[PDB]
Amino acid sequence: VINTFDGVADYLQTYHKLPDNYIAKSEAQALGWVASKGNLADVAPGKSIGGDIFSNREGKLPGKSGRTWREADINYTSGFRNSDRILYSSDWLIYKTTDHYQTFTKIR
Repeated sequence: VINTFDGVADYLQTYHKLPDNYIAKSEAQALGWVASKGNLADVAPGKSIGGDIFSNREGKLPGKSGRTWREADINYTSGFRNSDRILYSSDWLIYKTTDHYQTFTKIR
């Protein structure tokens, strides 16, 4: 599994896609994932939540017409989700947050 800051970062730029271990929350839900039970590991072993759109409501991330932001969980293994995420734009700007999108710093 590729689920580290650098790992995923390096992967996105090579391939322009998330590593195989990611799945969207909708897909996770479809598999029986219940956020309140922190059972993700049970229904989809080896997977992490990744690839949903980040609406960037607070305009914290650099904007642009035609720029879409997506997010992915980092350092997840089991149980409840943590606070680490990578933010990637369609033009491949890579940002990180370790505090639940309060703050962001560029990593690529």
